[PDB]
Amino acid sequence: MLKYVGVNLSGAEFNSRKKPGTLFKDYTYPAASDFSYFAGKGMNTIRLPFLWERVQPELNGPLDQAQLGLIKKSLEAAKANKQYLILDLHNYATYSGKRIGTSDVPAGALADLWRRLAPEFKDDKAVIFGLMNEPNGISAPDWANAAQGTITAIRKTGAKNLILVPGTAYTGAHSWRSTSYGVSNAKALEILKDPGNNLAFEAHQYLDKDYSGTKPVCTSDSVGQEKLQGFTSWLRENKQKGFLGEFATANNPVCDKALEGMLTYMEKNSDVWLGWTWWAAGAWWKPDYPFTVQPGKDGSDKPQMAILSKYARRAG
Repeated sequence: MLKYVGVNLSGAEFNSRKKPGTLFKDYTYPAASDFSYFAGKGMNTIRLPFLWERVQPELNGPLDQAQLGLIKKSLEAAKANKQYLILDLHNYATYSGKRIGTSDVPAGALADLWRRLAPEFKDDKAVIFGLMNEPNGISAPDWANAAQGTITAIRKTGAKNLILVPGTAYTGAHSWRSTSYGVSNAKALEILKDPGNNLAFEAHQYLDKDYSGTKPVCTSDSVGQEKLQGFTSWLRENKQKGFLGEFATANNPVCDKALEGMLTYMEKNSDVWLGWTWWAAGAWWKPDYPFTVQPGKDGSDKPQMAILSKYARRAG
């Protein structure tokens, strides 16, 4: 009874340094056959990272027609495979290195981006709007405010699509109630109003000591379940819905158990969780990269795909 299950198809957000960058050299979009492979593994949802700098080359300026065309090409692959596509603005609350909220990048500039992007997808039932990947270094109240302005902007254009709203502090599920970074995401995001009434809160969760995914280690076989509880609790209290936009475990016995506990957790908490997308797949991950579920050239599954498919087919 979970609605959305799938993967991040990573590639378009690579080498963020190179603006605008060259297609096939600095970044890539996924092949139609990738969409097909994951749909065959029972996954109905693709999160698609792309760069703000690539889609809108000038702040408040018109959209790049070529980059928009590549996004639309990915959508037709998703639609054919009966999949949902999350448009993920993979930008860490920055545009060309400068934070949202500064006089270089005002809050209304993010609102302008989505004001332009939304009506391009307003009919498509397969398109979900992911406002910003992992905001950080901006206070929770200030970020919440920028999220609100963006939401208002999207709904003004007539778009009724699901909006995925992140918090600050890298939108970690573990730290949702914490006051270590100031006013919590929990307290700051209470104020949010959506006139379209189609909102969910995007959280990310990794299982190493510092919850970043820089180490291929899970700290215990149950750490996933424990770190989601504050957020799940919050969603239930507030009659809100949640999404696990990014999460990953390495290929080892302890990590495999932790992944199973986590996916079982979201299944029994499906009253508030709308679903999850794994980090990651895409043709540009190295062989030794611990989190890849991109199939080999021969077409064989990566080790974690076995567990992922089991739970993917349990949903829909």
